[PDB]
Amino acid sequence: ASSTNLKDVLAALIPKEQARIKTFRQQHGGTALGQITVDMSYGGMRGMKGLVYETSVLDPDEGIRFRGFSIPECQKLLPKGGGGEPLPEGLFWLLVTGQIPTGAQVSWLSKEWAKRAALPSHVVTMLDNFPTNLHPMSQLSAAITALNSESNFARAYAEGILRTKYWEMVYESAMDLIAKLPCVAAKIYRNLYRAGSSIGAIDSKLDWSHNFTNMLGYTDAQFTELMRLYLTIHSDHEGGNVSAHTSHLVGSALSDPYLSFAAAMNGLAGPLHGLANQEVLGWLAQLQKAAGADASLRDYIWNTLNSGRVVPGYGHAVLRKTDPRYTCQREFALKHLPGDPMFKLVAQLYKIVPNVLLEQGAAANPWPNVDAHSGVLLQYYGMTEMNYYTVLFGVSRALGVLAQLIWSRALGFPLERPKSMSTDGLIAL
Amino acid sequence: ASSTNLKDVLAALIPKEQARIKTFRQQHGGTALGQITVDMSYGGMRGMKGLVYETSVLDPDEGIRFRGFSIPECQKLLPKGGGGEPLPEGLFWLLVTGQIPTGAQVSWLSKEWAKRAALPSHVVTMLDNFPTNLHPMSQLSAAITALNSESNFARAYAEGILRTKYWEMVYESAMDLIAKLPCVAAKIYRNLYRAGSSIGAIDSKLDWSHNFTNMLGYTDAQFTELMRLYLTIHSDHEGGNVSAHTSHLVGSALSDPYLSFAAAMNGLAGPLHGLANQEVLGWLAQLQKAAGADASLRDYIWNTLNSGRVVPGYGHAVLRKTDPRYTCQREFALKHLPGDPMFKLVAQLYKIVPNVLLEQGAAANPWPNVDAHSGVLLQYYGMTEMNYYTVLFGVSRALGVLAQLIWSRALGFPLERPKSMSTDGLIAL
Ligand SMILES: CC(=O)SCCNC(=O)CCNC(=O)[C@H](O)C(C)(C)COP(=O)(O)OP(=O)(O)OC[C@H]1O[C@@H](n2cnc3c(N)ncnc32)[C@H](O)[C@@H]1OP(=O)(O)O
Ligand SMILES: CC(=O)SCCNC(=O)CCNC(=O)[C@H](O)C(C)(C)COP(=O)(O)OP(=O)(O)OC[C@H]1O[C@@H](n2cnc3c(N)ncnc32)[C@H](O)[C@@H]1OP(=O)(O)O
Repeated sequence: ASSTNLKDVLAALIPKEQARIKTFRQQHGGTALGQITVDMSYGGMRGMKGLVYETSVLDPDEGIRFRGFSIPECQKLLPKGGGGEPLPEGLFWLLVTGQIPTGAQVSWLSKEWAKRAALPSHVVTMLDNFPTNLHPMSQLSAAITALNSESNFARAYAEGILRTKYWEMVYESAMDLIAKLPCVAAKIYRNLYRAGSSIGAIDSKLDWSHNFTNMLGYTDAQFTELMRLYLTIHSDHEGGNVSAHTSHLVGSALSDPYLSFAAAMNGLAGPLHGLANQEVLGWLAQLQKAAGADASLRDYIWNTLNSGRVVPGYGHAVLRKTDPRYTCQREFALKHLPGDPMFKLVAQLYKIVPNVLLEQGAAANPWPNVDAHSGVLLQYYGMTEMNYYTVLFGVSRALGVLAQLIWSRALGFPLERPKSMSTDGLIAL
Repeated sequence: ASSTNLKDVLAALIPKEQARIKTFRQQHGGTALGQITVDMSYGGMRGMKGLVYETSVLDPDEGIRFRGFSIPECQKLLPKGGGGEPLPEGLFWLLVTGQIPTGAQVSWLSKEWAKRAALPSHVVTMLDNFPTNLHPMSQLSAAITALNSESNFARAYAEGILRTKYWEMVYESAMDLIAKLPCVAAKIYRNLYRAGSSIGAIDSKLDWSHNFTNMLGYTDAQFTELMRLYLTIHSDHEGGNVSAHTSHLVGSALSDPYLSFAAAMNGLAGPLHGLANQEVLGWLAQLQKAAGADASLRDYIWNTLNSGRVVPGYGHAVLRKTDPRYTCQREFALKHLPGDPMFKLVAQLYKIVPNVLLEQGAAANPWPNVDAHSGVLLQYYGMTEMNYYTVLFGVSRALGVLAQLIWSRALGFPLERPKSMSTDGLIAL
């Protein structure tokens, strides 16, 4: 009988996984995984194997994987609009379930996400009264924290549900959240950049990306394609990155998914993290302000380094090679905007930056990360409001942290609560 | 020459500490601190020595310490109003500097915090338009995220300051934040519980606690005393607790102190964490609803356990004994409200709960934690709005996470970014 239902699929999947994690632990719970050194402690857990996160695993050389699926692989296997880029909808099914979805499954997340899109009056209100000097990420985060009055897990909890059923409310929570995100995001864009206009409504027949672009006001067909790849590739990046790990950390205290995602964005918003999106553009904007020589480009990079700032869009805590997210973007540019000056500028830096970083001898990974290439793609299409870029990153990331949130709760993952130490204490240990 | 200035003290303190952490590492950076097992990974880092945090160290048996200062010790050594409880101001000086302040230093944080108290118009606005079904923690968090437009570190960063000077803007950031907190908190209270009234203004001559109580509208002299202990003992609890660790985690990406503190509250807001404050009261409220026998009390506890819920206010991830925060509160009650029925009820549970928890055989620590005792103290004084309790916890916690934030940045602590793994991956490792 019947038809598509992530939830019913999930219901078959949880017990097996549980069981499977049970014996594993019964047999290796005591196996040492690694060691912890002083340096790791002082170094922000660098190199520490500390979290279990399932939806994605990052390889230091090869880069991110969604099952064991690489970006190029997803590109090939996930369903497309009709027509080149992969639907973030399909990634999502993939992240939750471990399996490649059928277009028919994919069409289901679309409707579903379309059905759930709705904003409460208080939230709209707040967004409309916010000042234009309030950063876009700030507005996004305060808005999602403010949606928690709508929480199905928050409500269920207060009613006293048995802990075995958490995963069920979380899932509603997450589907509703994802569903709402674009409305919230577009409302910010519109208030800040298209004053007096309106987001309009969601069209049950479109895919999530395409309703987002409409609400953002973009008509360019290829722009929609950009959005679909963008939202897909920004999805997830294992659980130790600030944004994901934050969501995991807060979600672990039983704060609802709205509250964990909003904390997550306060993290995405850090310069060292997602804000790099925006930071690259400004730096590029500054560069061009002060078609240059490789050498003048180089004087430029040293000046940043010498000033005790970072070069944005370069380096990575885990990656040891060029981010396949960066390559992916590059290949998109070569097909669609190969003659763009900004693009050409990004291709040029690629030949200098890492060399300069190797020169300085401090960065462990001198290659570009995803942030180095995303904004140029956007700017080309007419979306030149750079302080807004990170919101896009936010909307995508929801796909991964929320898919995992549902698993944490399904698996009964407990309170994230490590032991801390002081310098005196350590010195004495 | 001259007079009091935390900042000038801090300026003398940073280089020494830096230097001191330099050689330490040069000599032990490679020393293994511990090991990581599968179980620890699956278990939310339980038992993992993973963070360096300086302001406070929690001993599993003896409980929290601010330098190496115990709660009873602070009680004795910190300056008081004039007249029994310790000023959260003095704790703060203590947390930042490692030293016991003089009343004259303490009077300085008071004025300082009084000088900096001010709310921007947009923030006030948002608070006034929020719905009454929007949880108090929600409102607090969206409000602090929304204050980030005022960030001195956010502004400085965008201007390109050298990384050596971060600690300086953070400190302004933190002093301004602490300073504002009570205004924000009281404005929420007032809107939600005293509609039509106003917070009134801050009096440069009072201490931080006493201006808070006034803005909250409480006149009881002993209530002020309660507040002063409360805000002091809730200050900090090492860095691995959700709230603190969150702030550390987000702050590590360079998000300003407003954004890190607001993420921190999304964490405090979890039932498993600070919300326990509130959870205890409701549970107590439910209990009394359905002067009882030890036995009926016991049937009551089993019913919670059997229902797959937690008993609130009991248990702890690190503590192995009764929280000295709990004892501290208990001793306050015995002096001031020994005949209170709710209090008597809390004393009774103390004789049953742990026994029942020992019975069940799942909790590692069956003793009460701070959350088990705080609300009864408040309720007694007429502050019976339990969904509000966690805000108080929030305002206090700022004292510790912000004091450490200033050190992280002063010490050049990098990006918190551990390695995650999947079950498949682990299974294969
Ligand atoms: C998408 C994500 O948010 S991740 C990347 C987005 N962020 C950026 O593009 C910002 C620039 N990048 C950086 O700040 C870093 O490369 C990070 C945060 C991505 C990685 O951090 P870490 O693991 O601590 O890097 P790494 O181990 O290479 O640091 C060694 C030294 O090189 C420096 N370094 C690394 N990347 C850079 C860079 N892009 N510009 C200048 N110096 C750099 C580090 O700051 C550090 O200096 P320090 O020892 O005085 O603190
Ligand atoms: C102030 C702070 O926020 S910390 C405490 C505030 N929180 C509370 O009072 C909520 C009740 N407490 C709890 O949920 C826990 O005792 C915590 C979160 C404080 C500690 O968490 P953990 O380190 O994971 O606890 P512990 O190791 O004892 O857990 C072992 C088992 O006992 C259970 N247990 C522990 N405390 C309780 C309690 N208060 N009621 C019922 N069962 C409990 C745990 O949930 C777990 O069950 P599980 O294996 O099916 O998941």
